[PDB]
Amino acid sequence: NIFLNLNKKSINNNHFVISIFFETIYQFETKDTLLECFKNITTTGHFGVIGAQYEKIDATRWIGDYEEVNGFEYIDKAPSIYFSVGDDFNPEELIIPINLAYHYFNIAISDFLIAHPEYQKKCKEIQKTYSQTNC
Amino acid sequence: MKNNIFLNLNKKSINNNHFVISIFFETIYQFETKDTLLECFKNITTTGHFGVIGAQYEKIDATRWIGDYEEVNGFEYIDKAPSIYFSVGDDFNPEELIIPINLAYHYFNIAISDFLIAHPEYQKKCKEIQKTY
Ligand SMILES: [Br-]
Ligand SMILES: [Br-]
Ligand SMILES: [Br-]
Ligand SMILES: [Br-]
Ligand SMILES: [Br-]
Ligand SMILES: [Br-]
Ligand SMILES: [Br-]
Ligand SMILES: [Br-]
Ligand SMILES: [Br-]
Ligand SMILES: [Br-]
Ligand SMILES: [Br-]
Ligand SMILES: [Br-]
Repeated sequence: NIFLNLNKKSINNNHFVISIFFETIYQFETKDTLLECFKNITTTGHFGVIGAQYEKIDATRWIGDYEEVNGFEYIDKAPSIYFSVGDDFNPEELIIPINLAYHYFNIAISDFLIAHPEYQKKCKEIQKTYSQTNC
Repeated sequence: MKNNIFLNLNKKSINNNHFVISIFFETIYQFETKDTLLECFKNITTTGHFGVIGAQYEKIDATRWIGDYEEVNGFEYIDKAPSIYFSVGDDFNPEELIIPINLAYHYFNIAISDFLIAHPEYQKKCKEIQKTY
C-alpha cells in the first residue's frame, strides 16, 4: 500500500472509509482518474466511480437521508462532505468536515507523489490549489 | 460514531503496514453488533472464514486454485506457510491482503484484547477464544 501516511491518520481517526476510498480508486482506476479525484474537491465538490464517491453536502437542501450516517452531526456544525465506498445498495458511509477532508486529501496526494515522482509537478499544482482554497 | 476501541491493534497493524487488518476490525465494530464481532473472533480457529458487508477473511486452501490471488499483496506467503486472505470494501473492487495464519492469530489476539478491555462483559468468552490462538 502506497498510502502510508493517509492510512495511519485515517485509521487512527476511525475514518476507515477514507482509507478504502483512496486505495480502491488507486488500484482500479487510471492515475489520470485519481488526479481528477484529487482535483474535484476544489471545483465541483464531487467525484464518483463504481464503488467510491464523495459529495460536498449542500446544507440548504434535504439532509434527512444522512441521518443514519456516521458523522451526520458535523453537518449542523460546519461545511461537511459525504463519502461512500462499496455497493450502491449497501454502501459504507462517512461524513466529515470539509477541513478534515482537505487534510486527508493533502496527505493522500503526498503519499501518491512520493510513490510516483513522475507526477510531481501535477500533484504540487493540486496541493497549491488546496492551500489557496482551504484556510 | 462508535469510538475506536482498537488501540493496540492499530499501533501494530500500522507499524506492520497491514492497514487492511485495522480497516477490517474497525468496519465490523462500527457496523455490526458485539455478538457478531465475537463470532468473527471465534471463526478463525473453527470454520476458517467469516464475512459481512465490507469485511471478510478466508483461510487459503493451497491445494486448490490460487490464480486469483496472484496480484494480492502477500501472495508470496502462500508457498511459504499456511496463509489467510482478508478483504475490505466490495467484491467489485476490494482492498485485499494476504498474511500468514500465525500472524493473523497474532493480530486477532491483540484485537480481542482491545475488545475485552473496552467491553468487560465479554471477558470470559474472549479469554476462551484467546486460548485457541
Ligand atoms: Br495518526
Ligand atoms: Br469510516
Ligand atoms: Br495509469
Ligand atoms: Br465525477
Ligand atoms: Br508532499
Ligand atoms: Br500509529
Ligand atoms: Br494493507
Ligand atoms: Br451491540
Ligand atoms: Br492460472
Ligand atoms: Br506478494
Ligand atoms: Br505463494
Ligand atoms: Br488480554
